[PDB]
Amino acid sequence: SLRRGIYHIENAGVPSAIDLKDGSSSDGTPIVGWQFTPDTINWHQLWLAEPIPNVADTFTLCNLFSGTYMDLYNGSSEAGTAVNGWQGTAFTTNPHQLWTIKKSSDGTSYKIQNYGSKTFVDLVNGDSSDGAKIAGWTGTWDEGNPHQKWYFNRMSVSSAEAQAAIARNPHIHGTYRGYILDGEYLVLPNATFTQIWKDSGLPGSKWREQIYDCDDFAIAMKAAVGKWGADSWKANGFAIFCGVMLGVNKAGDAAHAYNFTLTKDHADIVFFEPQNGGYLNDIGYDSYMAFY
Amino acid sequence: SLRRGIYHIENAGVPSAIDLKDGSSSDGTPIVGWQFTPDTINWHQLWLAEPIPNVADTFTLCNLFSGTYMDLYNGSSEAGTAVNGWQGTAFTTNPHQLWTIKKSSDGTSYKIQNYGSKTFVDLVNGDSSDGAKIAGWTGTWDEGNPHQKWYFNRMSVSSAEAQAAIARNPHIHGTYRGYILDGEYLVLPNATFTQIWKDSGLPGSKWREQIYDCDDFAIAMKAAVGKWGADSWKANGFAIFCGVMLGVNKAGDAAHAYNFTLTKDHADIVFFEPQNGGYLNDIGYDSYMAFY
Ligand SMILES: C[C@@H]1O[C@@H](O[C@@H]2[C@@H](O[C@H]3O[C@H](CO)[C@H](O)[C@H](O)[C@H]3O)[C@@H](O)[C@@H](CO)O[C@H]2O)[C@@H](O)[C@H](O)[C@@H]1O
Ligand SMILES: C[C@@H]1O[C@@H](O[C@@H]2[C@@H](O[C@H]3O[C@H](CO)[C@H](O)[C@H](O)[C@H]3O)[C@@H](O)[C@@H](CO)O[C@H]2O)[C@@H](O)[C@H](O)[C@@H]1O
Ligand SMILES: OC[C@H]1O[C@H](O[C@@H]2[C@@H](O)[C@@H](O)O[C@H](CO)[C@@H]2O)[C@H](O)[C@@H](O)[C@H]1O
Ligand SMILES: OC[C@H]1O[C@H](O[C@@H]2[C@@H](O)[C@@H](O)O[C@H](CO)[C@@H]2O)[C@H](O)[C@@H](O)[C@H]1O
Ligand SMILES: OC[C@H]1O[C@H](O[C@@H]2[C@@H](O)[C@@H](O)O[C@H](CO)[C@@H]2O)[C@H](O)[C@@H](O)[C@H]1O
Ligand SMILES: OC[C@H]1O[C@H](O[C@@H]2[C@@H](O)[C@@H](O)O[C@H](CO)[C@@H]2O)[C@H](O)[C@@H](O)[C@H]1O
Ligand SMILES: [Ca+2]
Ligand SMILES: [Ca+2]
Ligand SMILES: [Ca+2]
Ligand SMILES: [Ca+2]
Ligand SMILES: [Cl-]
Ligand SMILES: [Cl-]
Ligand SMILES: [Cl-]
Ligand SMILES: [Cl-]
Repeated sequence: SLRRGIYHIENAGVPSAIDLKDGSSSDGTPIVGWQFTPDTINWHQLWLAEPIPNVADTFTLCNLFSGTYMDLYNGSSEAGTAVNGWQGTAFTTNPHQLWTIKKSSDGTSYKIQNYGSKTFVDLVNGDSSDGAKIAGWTGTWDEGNPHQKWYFNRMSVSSAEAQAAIARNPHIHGTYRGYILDGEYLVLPNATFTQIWKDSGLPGSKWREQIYDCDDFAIAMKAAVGKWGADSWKANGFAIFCGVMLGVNKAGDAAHAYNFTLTKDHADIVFFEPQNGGYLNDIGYDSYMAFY
Repeated sequence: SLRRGIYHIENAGVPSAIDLKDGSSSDGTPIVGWQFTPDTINWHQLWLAEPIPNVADTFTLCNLFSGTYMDLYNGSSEAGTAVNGWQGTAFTTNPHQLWTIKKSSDGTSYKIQNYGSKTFVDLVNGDSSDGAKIAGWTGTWDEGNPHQKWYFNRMSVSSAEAQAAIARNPHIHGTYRGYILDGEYLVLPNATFTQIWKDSGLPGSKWREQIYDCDDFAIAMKAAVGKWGADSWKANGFAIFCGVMLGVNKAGDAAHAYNFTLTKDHADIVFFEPQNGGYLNDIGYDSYMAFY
């Protein structure tokens, strides 16, 4: 079962992602195949998959940027029927916006079936060009046809996953306590994490004893990532990953406040120094408290 | 012994405060008597008293706004010698900027003696007018003369004091843990706390599930108060009081994130709801974690 989360959905035959054209929130905006850049935010190509209660392997798919939903036009089972962005809600009963998502016969990619029509999401002709039509099409669950197979590249972590990555880290103090604030988090490439840091004004901030010292830099970075998230995305039901940590050095006589993010494989944390933009596997401190 | 801290220093004969004229950072800016408004930030009238190591009852006095120091002009013991703001440092050995501060014979107000000259800070003639000269003057430790007596009205809390106020509160969960970030904090009137909230843009922020929910409002308020502190005051060695709390309701099935401040008498906390600007003695939650 596909987990609740944010996905970049990539065709299995050609390197085209499921893209809501121009990120537009208009009803009837085409969903199309489009090329992508790895290790970036692909602004029109992120999809929040929300499981429907008691309806096995079935989801709404909400574009993270537009807040509108993947919609099979009038629910038609006719092959070639347009797939578009359309207004909706996370737990809608409109079958046009409900999608059963299960592993394909290659066991890695998925097929995406409309719950009402029983047709599948199809990159028409396998066309690799930017703006290629995606449509609902006749098919089967087991066939090999790559036009209807899709890698769900997971871009978020659950809170349990984030906690797991922290608990793997060797620089955690014995007295550590962690405070979880949300449920599901977009993990940022470092290029983006750094951009938010730059755009916050923190690179220009001077360290000043107590009035703007390490704890202020760290809390300000976290607030800047929270503001970026709300100002950047129209969908709801997720947060952006940026932690704050307090830590103590090995001698026990100095403490520090700093940020952390997650590795690209989502398995480990990496520390960020908000006073200079540096990423570190070892910041010189063991964390006694985190919130994220 | 006067404690390290921030003080509003008020003459004992007439309701004039020790005021650095126009808040100016220029060397030789006059320090004068001036009227004040209670329960406000008196922008030119706050003084950070820093104890000198191993020199009993002796301090520098740093104006919070200008970052310059109370200075007896050329250290002269002549009565009438100007007291002005002047560049310096917190632990200076320049006796012009060193002040022995001890209780007067009324046991409540203090006298302020220059360490080099042995003369006292004097509101000349007891003049109550705005801009009245303050000078160094001959005197004694024990006399009653109100021209040389000063109420040190304490405007900050230590971290121990803040912790004490939290521990007095009845809405603290059994599992509570508190994380202290700084050492000495300016306590804000609510009028100012509210102003910072308004100026942060938070009153216009919409609640959104996970992406801008209670935890984001609370962290954003705290960051806005930290930015205000640095952008507002030139002195260093103190912070501004604004806490974040996470709490749980009595049924144990809902949690919330919010802010808190201190009462005017510095003895108790008051909760602030950053989603609507309200102050509450009981927010409906018991705090399991705080940072401040
Ligand atoms: C927000 C916008 O994003 C980029 O343009 C999108 C575009 O993005 C994809 O394709 C480009 C090449 O055209 C790169 O591979 C990106 O890595 C992709 O994410 C598509 O999403 C189309 C169609 O919806 O819309 C464009 O706006 C970027 O090129 C823009 O400068 C801008 O940052
Ligand atoms: C920053 C500035 O503050 C106020 O003017 C100060 C003034 O403030 C004191 O006296 C006024 C009346 O003149 C009120 O009692 C205030 O409550 C006091 O804090 C003095 O500090 C003088 C001399 O240094 O400078 C003025 O700038 C206020 O009146 C201004 O509007 C402004 O907010
Ligand atoms: O058009 C507004 C509606 O949009 C969604 O439903 C429609 C559906 O009623 C039908 O017109 O088909 C279109 C295209 O397939 C949409 O699925 C919402 O689910 C409705 O609540 C309503 O907003
Ligand atoms: O047209 C019927 C078939 O449709 C699906 O496959 C085709 C594929 O063979 C190629 O013609 O391209 C189109 C559009 O891209 C479809 O992917 C089913 O997968 C086949 O089983 C059959 O129904
Ligand atoms: O003028 C710059 C200096 O200011 C302070 O000391 C002077 C002192 O040397 C003498 O000129 O008297 C004036 C007025 O009383 C000041 O106290 C600093 O302490 C010096 O470091 C220097 O900056
Ligand atoms: O002038 C000598 C006295 O100075 C101090 O008192 C005077 C006070 O009597 C009145 O004259 O006003 C001036 C300026 O405000 C001084 O406060 C000492 O307190 C006296 O003991 C005596 O030295
Ligand atoms: Ca939350
Ligand atoms: Ca601080
Ligand atoms: Ca600190
Ligand atoms: Ca949140
Ligand atoms: Cl096949
Ligand atoms: Cl096939
Ligand atoms: Cl007397
Ligand atoms: Cl007297």
